[PDB]
Amino acid sequence: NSVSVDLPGSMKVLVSKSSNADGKYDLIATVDALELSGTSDKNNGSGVLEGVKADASKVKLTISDDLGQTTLEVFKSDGSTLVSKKVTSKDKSSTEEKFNEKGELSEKKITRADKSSTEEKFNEKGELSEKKITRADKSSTEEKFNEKGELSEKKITRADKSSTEEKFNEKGEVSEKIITRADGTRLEYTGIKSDGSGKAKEVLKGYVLEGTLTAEKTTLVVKEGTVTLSKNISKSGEVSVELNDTDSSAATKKTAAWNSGTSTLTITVNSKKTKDLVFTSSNTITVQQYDSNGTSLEGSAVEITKLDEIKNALK
Repeated sequence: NSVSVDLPGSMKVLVSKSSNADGKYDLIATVDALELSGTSDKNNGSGVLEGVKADASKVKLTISDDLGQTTLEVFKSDGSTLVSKKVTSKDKSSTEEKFNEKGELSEKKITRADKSSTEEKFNEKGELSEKKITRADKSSTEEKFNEKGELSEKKITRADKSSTEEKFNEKGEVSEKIITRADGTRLEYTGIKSDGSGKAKEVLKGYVLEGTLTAEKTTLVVKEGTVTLSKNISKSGEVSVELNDTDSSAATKKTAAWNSGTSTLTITVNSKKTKDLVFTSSNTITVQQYDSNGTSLEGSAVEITKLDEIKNALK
């Protein structure tokens, strides 16, 4: 006895096949598990449907006469103070708004047919506190403002999901910076000074390396016994690795050489190559031992999953 009509905003309205009331067609729709009902002079699915929540909140669905737009409003029990409002066009465009307890705009998101969007949030004072722009390629920019209307944080996300997030101090200097790589690992810079120096932490799969930031380079350090392994990262993300041992015994002292073509550090002790450490394109480390004569690698390389395995390699 009904006919189901598809509407903008993933909604559906059932229209009585038969005219009655009058003269009129009956309309019913379910939105968020609440049934709305109305009547119309048309039988195409257009009209106004209303419902009332258990807490007396009023819900109103307005479907335009040519079905080109739906408007879904939620009000307080007075039927006038807004809680939310979603307008959706036939072309899948939409505007979704939320309101504070006074009925004033607190959030607004505008989405285009290509799924790009802008979202703004407003504070109790009606002032912009956050703004996010998302492009069709899923890259985005996000800004957050403090109570002086000043930029407090900014995050730039690329289409490959890598990103740079900055926080700013009251002087407008970058005080913290997080670089997220396309592989998911991160460089976290904290306590950034006026000269661009600070503390550095690299967050890898299974462990964190710690070190420093300067304007010249990031350097992460692992110490074991008299040996120090230094992982340098240039501004452009190029990794190079060095090793120093303060041991002065020709018998036990470690030395190492870096091959930037292979991203491999080769350790030597007592004129025999002992290990290769490979720093891979996915920001992992593998280790493999040379046979006891020091001229060929044996077994298979092992992918390091905890910090202690790096330290064991440096013994």
